[PDB]
Amino acid sequence: MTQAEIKLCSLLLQEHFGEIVEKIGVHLIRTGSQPLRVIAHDTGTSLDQVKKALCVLVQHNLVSYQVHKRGVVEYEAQCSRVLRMLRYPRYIYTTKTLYSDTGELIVEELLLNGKLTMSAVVKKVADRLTETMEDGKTMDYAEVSNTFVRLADTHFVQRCPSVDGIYWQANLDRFHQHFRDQAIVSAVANRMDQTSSEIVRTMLRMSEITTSSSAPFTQPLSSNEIFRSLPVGYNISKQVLDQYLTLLADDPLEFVGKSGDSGGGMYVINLHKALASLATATLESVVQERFGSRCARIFRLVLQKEQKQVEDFAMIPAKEAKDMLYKMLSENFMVNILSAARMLLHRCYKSIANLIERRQFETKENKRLLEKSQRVEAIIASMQLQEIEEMITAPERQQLETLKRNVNKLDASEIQVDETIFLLESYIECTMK
Repeated sequence: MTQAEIKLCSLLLQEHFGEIVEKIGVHLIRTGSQPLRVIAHDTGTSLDQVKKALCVLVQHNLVSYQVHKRGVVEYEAQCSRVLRMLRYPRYIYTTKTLYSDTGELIVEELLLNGKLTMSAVVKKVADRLTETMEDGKTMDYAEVSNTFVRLADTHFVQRCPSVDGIYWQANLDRFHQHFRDQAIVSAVANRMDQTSSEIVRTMLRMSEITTSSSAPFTQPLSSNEIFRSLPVGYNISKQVLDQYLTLLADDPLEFVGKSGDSGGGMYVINLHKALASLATATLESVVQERFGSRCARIFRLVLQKEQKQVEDFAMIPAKEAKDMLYKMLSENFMVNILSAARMLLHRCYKSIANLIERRQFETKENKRLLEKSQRVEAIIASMQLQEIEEMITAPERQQLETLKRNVNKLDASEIQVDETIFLLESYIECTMK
């Protein structure tokens, strides 16, 4: 489908929703759009267990339903939407960044609890922000409400589609468009300068409503329309802008291109070139992370430019060079951009699956101890307290903290591997022209 993708979907549906939901979800992912009775029959599950499983998956925006030909309700699940569960910590973080704890909680609630009306969200968030507050002061629902409206305006939050519209959901495409723009801007910043990245940031912002999250180029923009829409904080004159725009167009990176000229010169953002570059950068990262600085140096050289001309420009030992070329061809790096991006994506799905399995293994192996911890924590809630904590012995506390540290490392790795998955998927889907 791939099987890496199914295994990963299965693991996520199990960890969050358990046995039956995982069976039904993986069934729909594998077999496609079908009515309730076919699901029950094909999975050897009772209509009652199927009904509850579909309810949990619809609630959590993982299953959609549509009325077909003879008025029969069919259900569908898509593999990618299940895979985006790995991206939830990032979506929540990205929101915090743009709309503070108020925005962070709005998106956290929508993703974690699924479909909810605006009222449900405002009531949950305002109540959550009030508990974190020191005696009194209170959280004004009006401000939580304004944050919600700003999110909906900037499309980070949208009403679920009907066949209803009373429920809200996070718009993953919107986060995806933002992550793409952010990656490009950061790349322009660390290679060129602050003004260059700011111009590119302005250009991508004025492209938010005009270009799709997977297009290879932005809509052409004049220097005048870019100048008009520049941030107020920037005191850059139109002469300084045209100077930077031609400096951006005439760059080895090739992120900005003159499409017209025209008044006062038409400029596009080479989104595909920008992604190809980010992809090659992560590939280099993986080469150094696995085979070292030597192998990574010779890989970088293969990206620029036959061993007759290769070894003559390598500037490293001949016997050493031969060893490197084997490791990179066999492990599929040596360089074809897409092919190597596609295989690393595949390896990423295998990595995250191993990460989850290891965590599930660690928590299962310490189930009795974790239960002892939870029980001790719960007793502390009722209103000396030192003796109830002494239940968990010094060796036990060492094991729990070790487990917390291990899980936290595995969780952090999961987010890290998914940051790579985003870059690969983005490059791969952009390369569909």
